[PDB]
Amino acid sequence: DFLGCLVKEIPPRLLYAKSSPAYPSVLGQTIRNSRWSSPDNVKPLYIITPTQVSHIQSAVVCGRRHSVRIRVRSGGHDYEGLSYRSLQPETFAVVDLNKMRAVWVDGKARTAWVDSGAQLGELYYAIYKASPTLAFPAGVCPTIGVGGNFAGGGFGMLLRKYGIAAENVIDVKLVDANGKLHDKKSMGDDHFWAVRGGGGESFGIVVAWQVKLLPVPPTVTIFKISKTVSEGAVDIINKWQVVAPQLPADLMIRIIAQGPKATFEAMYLGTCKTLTPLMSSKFPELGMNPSHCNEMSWIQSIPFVHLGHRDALEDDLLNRQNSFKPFAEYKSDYVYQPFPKTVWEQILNTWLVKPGAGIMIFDPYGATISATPESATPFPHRKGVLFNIQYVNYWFAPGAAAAPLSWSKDIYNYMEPYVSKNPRQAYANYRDIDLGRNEVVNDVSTYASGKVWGQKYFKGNFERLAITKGKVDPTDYFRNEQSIPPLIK
Ligand SMILES: Cc1cc2c(cc1C)N(C[C@H](O)[C@H](O)[C@H](O)COP(=O)(O)OP(=O)(O)OC[C@H]1O[C@@H](n3cnc4c(N)ncnc43)[C@H](O)[C@@H]1O)c1[nH]c(=O)[nH]c(=O)c1N2
Ligand code: NA
Repeated sequence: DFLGCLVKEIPPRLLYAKSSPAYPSVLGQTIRNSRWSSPDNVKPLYIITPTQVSHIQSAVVCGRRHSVRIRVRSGGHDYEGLSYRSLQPETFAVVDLNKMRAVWVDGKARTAWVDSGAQLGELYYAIYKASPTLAFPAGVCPTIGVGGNFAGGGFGMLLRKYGIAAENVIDVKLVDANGKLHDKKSMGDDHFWAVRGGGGESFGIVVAWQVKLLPVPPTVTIFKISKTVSEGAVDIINKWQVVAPQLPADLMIRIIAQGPKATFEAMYLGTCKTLTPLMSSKFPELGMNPSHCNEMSWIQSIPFVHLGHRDALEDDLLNRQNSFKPFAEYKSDYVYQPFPKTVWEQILNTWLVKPGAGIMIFDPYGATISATPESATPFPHRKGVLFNIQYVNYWFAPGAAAAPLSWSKDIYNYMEPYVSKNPRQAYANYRDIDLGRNEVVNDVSTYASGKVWGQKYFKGNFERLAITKGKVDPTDYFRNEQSIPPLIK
């Protein structure tokens, strides 16, 4: 009867039963992790692909009426696949927002409305079409969905200049657990605060986000400078941890470290001419010179930073043919105090070259991201943060998991004394189920279980998130294994 309920309001075109011949390709289209696409993963009973907001409301009403929970999917990047799989057998539908990819840019007001189903590449491209001197601070990977990226916070190469995506959202269109359509005004301050950074799923289905668009110069400068240990990587990184978080807001230098080399990748909101003396003055250890400069427009920096590409702009931002589906494991940490130089020695000399070693990505904070009060948004990793670490393990055959998974665990153990503690902070969008998962009692996720992983992602904000959840979704309709549990008065 679920199908009959849906088809009353939604075209058959947009309803994919699990038995449907079209269902496997719709399911797989935006799966980004080969661990979660294989037949042993728990599959949704139905996938619904709305093209307008009433289809979302209808699906929710139908879901409530027929006791079918919904997991919403935008770009499909969830590290645990929680947008399209459950961990244990469960009946659920996926509401897959991929056909709702509209981006309307008001270049004059410097605001834009973007559907959650858009990918970052489509958002970024539409901004560029409106103006060569406007930008929006979200993720690095162009295939990330707006929905998940904004709901969990969202950060990238502009985080030092403008903070996270979520703190630059000025309104939303959202469907709640009752199928009611909300904006900022009708949902109220608590719900609007929660939705912008408090994690995907928990607070309802965001249909579209209104954002403020921010200035960038017509030319930005990117560099990618690699250092092995004999070229000085240990001393350069030992300096970087102090220097990079204190650099002017216009300069962000992230690190990608894999095997024998650390690649220092910078985006500077300016020219080589001003970048050169700044580097020689503030970060001379890197040996940056004008030859390392790549001047281009902001929009051009997106494929450049992520892929190294210089002339497939539309392909890199706009292509929706997946084709990158590693088996992948991810973890993250936040660092508040400088590592001893000997820890960098262990990381670069032993950890990164062990069997199963992954990639370590280091993003420096400070400036704007750290200026924002910790409780101002649900994202708490702000004042005092030196840098974020992401531990990324890829493998490419189903039987090759043992070594990377073991390295991932062992390194997280090794790093424990040097990273944040009590709670050990982690970024919500770097979803890591090993941080803890919910217990469900009487069909409702418990506060006590949610608190364990919840304080890691959201620290002191977890409480306001759970109280908000209690008000907007007391029966815990919109949930997953690591979603905000209701705390009800
Ligand atoms: C290649 C690549 C690169 C990166 C990243 C991922 C990947 C795959 N990440 C992490 C990314 O931000 C995280 O996986 C997001 O939650 C993904 O959002 P999607 O919509 O793509 O995923 P997906 O559709 O799987 O959703 C993720 C979670 O949000 C919920 N959700 C999705 N749409 C929603 C909606 N409309 N309303 C409410 N909830 C919704 C889902 O139910 C799920 O729980 C990231 N992050 C980052 O900040 N900066 C970065 O540079 C990167 N880099
Ligand atoms: Na994982």
